[PDB]
Amino acid sequence: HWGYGKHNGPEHWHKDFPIAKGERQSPVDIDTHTAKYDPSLKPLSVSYDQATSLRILNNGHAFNVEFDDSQDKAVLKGGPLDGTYRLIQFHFHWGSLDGQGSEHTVDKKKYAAELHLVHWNTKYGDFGKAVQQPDGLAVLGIFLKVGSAKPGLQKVVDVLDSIKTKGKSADFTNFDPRGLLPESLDYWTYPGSLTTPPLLECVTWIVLKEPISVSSEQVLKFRKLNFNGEGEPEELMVDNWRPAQPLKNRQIKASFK
Ligand SMILES: [Zn+2]
Repeated sequence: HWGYGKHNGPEHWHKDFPIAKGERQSPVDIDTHTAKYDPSLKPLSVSYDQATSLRILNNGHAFNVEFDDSQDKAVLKGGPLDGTYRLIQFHFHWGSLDGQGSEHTVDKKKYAAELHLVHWNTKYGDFGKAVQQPDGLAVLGIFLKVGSAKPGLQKVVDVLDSIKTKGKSADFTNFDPRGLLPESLDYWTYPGSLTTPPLLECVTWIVLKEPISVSSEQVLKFRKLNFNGEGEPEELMVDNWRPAQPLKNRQIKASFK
């Protein structure tokens, strides 16, 4: 039932998913002046050299690029994390206009889009078990701004024509996610949730300070995707973002001063 329209969007989610009103929901606004530098944070380690991508899917809500998580090939360690977290998929949230689209906000500023690299804790054995745990996932969030083109994103935009409508998938091998990262690994971190149903409170969020830049032509191709299935009235896949949720009893920590 759920989606991003007037009759099924974020303000309706709580009827099927009561945790939508919970104590550690995501996204949030990051107030930069209230966030605390934490000297206890250890350095962040992104090890993506052996990543194995498999394919790309339009699921009616976004598109997902899916990875082989049957071994430690692409992992996230360090920072706030205890242990090893395996890369399972990435996806994006974006807007109808360049001034909206991100899920997290920085001093109330919305970016054009947000990339989520989703990782699960190998102590739990599989992704479905990990989402039932408070420390089961680590999501690396990266903001996108419209300016220069991102060469490492072009291969993704090149394949979107083949997955226009809900339920379509395609082969997507040999894509290197290192090409989606900014120069700096400086970050904010806090405990939160999945940003789509089932909204489970299982995520350690790691949100990079430095946005990546993409071109207008790249973001326009995201906005050509469809929420509907093939043969149905067209509904463009835009504004598939959940707004900021109450911070409640949480503190956001910074890795940098
Ligand atoms: Zn997401």
